[PDB]
Amino acid sequence: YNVFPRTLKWSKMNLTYRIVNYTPDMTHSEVEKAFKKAFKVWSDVTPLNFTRLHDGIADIMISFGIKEHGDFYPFDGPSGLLAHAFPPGPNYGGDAHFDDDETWTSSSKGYNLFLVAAHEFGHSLGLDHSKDPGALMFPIYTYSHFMLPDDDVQGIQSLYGPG
Amino acid sequence: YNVFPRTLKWSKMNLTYRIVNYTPDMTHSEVEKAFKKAFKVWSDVTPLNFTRLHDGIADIMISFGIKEHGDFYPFDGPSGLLAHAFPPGPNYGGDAHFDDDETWTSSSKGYNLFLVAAHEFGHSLGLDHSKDPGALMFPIYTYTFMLPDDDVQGIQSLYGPGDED
Ligand SMILES: CNC(=O)[C@@H](NC(=O)c1ccc(-c2ccc(Cl)cc2)o1)C1CCCCC1
Ligand SMILES: [Ca+2]
Ligand SMILES: [Ca+2]
Ligand SMILES: [Ca+2]
Ligand SMILES: [Ca+2]
Ligand SMILES: [Ca+2]
Ligand SMILES: [Ca+2]
Ligand SMILES: [Zn+2]
Ligand SMILES: [Zn+2]
Ligand SMILES: [Zn+2]
Ligand SMILES: [Zn+2]
Repeated sequence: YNVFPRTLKWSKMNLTYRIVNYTPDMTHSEVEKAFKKAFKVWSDVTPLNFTRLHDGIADIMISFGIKEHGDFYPFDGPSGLLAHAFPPGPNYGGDAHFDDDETWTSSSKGYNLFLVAAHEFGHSLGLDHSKDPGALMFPIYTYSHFMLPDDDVQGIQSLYGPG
Repeated sequence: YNVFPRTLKWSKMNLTYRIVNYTPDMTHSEVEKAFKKAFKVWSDVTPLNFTRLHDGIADIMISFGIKEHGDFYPFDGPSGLLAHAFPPGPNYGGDAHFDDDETWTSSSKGYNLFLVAAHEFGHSLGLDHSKDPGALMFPIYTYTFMLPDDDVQGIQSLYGPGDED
């Protein structure tokens, strides 16, 4: 027999990502900075490294879309679903999609892109939702400096080990 | 904290299903019985329970359709692809689609809905195809029921045996 195997973790430490397109709500540089900082959340406590590609295929393809956007997991307009990401694997595996019917910001006016991305990239690296209300990986959004909670540190190091 | 399960499986033992629509080929009662019997194939050898919903959102949505029917796996008219089902997961995960350009039966003619459904539900629960030509999860249709051991071992590797007796 065969079951559907789940790439619990990336079998490689050096991963690439690409920002495929951009939300209207923030400057290109603000978006790039938020995503860079969201990966650094994870790379800071593991041996994982992330390098940005500007074209072609990367392990982690990042994009903004609305409603049905090419994976049959449609978004739902403002509020509700904010973003989703696929667990590690080929093709859509690892990819992160953000609902461009939300208002994204570098601040508190709408949804903080950095924080949601940080959460999403946790899914891209193999983490599930946490039960701990204080965990970044908790399924509920809440809003200058960010410290990865111990619950998330333990979860990700259980997959990849410490840096 | 939680890491993604090693294998694609449902994290709860109580699952729901919904028959969204019906083939022209069989009565509602015939279709209902075939699907009920197909779920029992798997509930009998695990701790899984399946409850039917008449509407709303179920874990396993069952529908008949033809050609393009709302996913990346369009059917192809009579013959060829008969049906497919998505592995455990959010939204369409678990869902099972039957090509309504086929002839569905409760006999040995055409395609026996019960047998194709039991196979599809194996996919809905996290089984891929087997290389064992006697397995229910073997990828080619043949008409015959007792769940083969290759499939029992497969499904129990995921969910355990439930009550062994
Ligand atoms: C006659 N058509 C088929 O057998 C095609 N089968 C299916 O689409 C399909 C879905 C369910 C099954 C199936 C497989 C084995 C058993 Cl014991 C019962 C049902 O098969 C298959 C044929 C090989 C190429 C892929 C599609
Ligand atoms: Ca990818
Ligand atoms: Ca939304
Ligand atoms: Ca927007
Ligand atoms: Ca067909
Ligand atoms: Ca479903
Ligand atoms: Ca038909
Ligand atoms: Zn998406
Ligand atoms: Zn999440
Ligand atoms: Zn389909
Ligand atoms: Zn199959």
